[PDB]
Amino acid sequence: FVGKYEVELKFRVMDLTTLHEQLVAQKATAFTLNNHEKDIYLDANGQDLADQQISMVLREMNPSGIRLWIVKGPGAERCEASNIEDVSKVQSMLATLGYHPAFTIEKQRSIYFVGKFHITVDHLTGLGDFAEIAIMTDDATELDKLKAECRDFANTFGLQVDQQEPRSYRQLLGF
Amino acid sequence: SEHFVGKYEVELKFRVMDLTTLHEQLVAQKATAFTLNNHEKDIYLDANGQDLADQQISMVLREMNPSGIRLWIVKGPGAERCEASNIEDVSKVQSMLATLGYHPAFTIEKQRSIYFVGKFHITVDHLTGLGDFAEIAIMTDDATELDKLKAECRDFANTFGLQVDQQEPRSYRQLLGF
Repeated sequence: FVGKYEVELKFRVMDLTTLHEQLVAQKATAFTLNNHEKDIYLDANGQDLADQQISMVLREMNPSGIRLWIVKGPGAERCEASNIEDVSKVQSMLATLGYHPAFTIEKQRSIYFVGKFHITVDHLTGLGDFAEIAIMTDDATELDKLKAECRDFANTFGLQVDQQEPRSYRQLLGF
Repeated sequence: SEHFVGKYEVELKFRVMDLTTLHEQLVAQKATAFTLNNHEKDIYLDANGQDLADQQISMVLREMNPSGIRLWIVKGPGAERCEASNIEDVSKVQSMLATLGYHPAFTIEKQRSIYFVGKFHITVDHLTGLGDFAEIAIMTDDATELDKLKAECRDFANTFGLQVDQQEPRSYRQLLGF
C-alpha cells in the first residue's frame, strides 16, 4: 500500500507446498500471516457505485488488527485505502451519507513482499486457494509498463496464464 | 495528535467579548489544555448542487496546526448528530471522497483552543469576519439523554460566565451564509 494505481494478476492455487517453496526461495518477507479478513461492501440505493465500477469496502484483518476503508475503481487499476481507527464508526458515518452494507466477503489471508511486488495468499470457503500478484504506482504513465513486469514476475513464481482467475471475488459470488 | 470521540454532540455556542470568568474557571478547575491557539482549516465537501447541505448534513476535512490533528467529520442531519474519525492523510481521504462524488465546496478558517473539564469540552474560537466564540459541548452515544445534556451544558456555561444573553445558535457556515 502506497499507489493510486496498480496491476494485479489473480491465480488459482492448486498446490500451497510449492507456493510456500517459491516464497522461501524468492526471500519474500511476511507482512501478515493467515489473517481472518472481513470485507463489508457498501453501496447506495442497491447499486449506485457498482454501476460506475467502484466498490467501497470496510476491511478488518484479524489478528493483525489492520482496519481499512478502501475505494476500488473506477475499474481494475484504481484503488486507494486509508487506515481507520474504528470500523463501526466509519460505517455509521457512511450510512449517514447513504451507503449501506450491500454484502460481506470473508477470507483467510497472508501478505508477502518481494521488493515492489505484493503477494497475497487467499483461501475462501465457497471457492478455494488464490494468489494475487500486484505492483502499485502513483505514476499513471508507468501503469502500462507495470503490466509486463507483473506478468514476468508471476511467471517466475510459477504462476502462469493457465492458472489465472480474471473474475473478482464479488463477481465469483454474483454480488 | 489524536482526539477521542462519540455519536451525538450536545453543544452551546456563545459570542464573547471578554473571557475573564472563563479563564478563571479553567484555571480553578485545572482544565486540560488539549491544544491552544491552533490554526484550524475546515474543507467542506459536497456533491452536485449541494446534496449534503440539502439534507442538513455537513461533511468536513479538518486540519489543526501545529497539533497536527486531522479529522474526517459528518455533521447532521441537523442538530445534535455529529460523528468524527481521526485520519492519517487528508489528501488521501479527500481523493477517496472525490471518487465518490464529493468535492471541496468552501473552506472555513479559525483560530481554535480546546479544553477539557471532565466530560465537558470547552472550545474558544476566533474567526476573521465573525469575532470570538466559546462553545461548551458534551458528546454521547445516548440519543435519549440529549435534553438532559443540554441542561448540564447550560449550567456549566453559566458557571463560566457565558450567559443566555450571548447565545449564538447559528453554525459557522450559517453565519457566513455558506
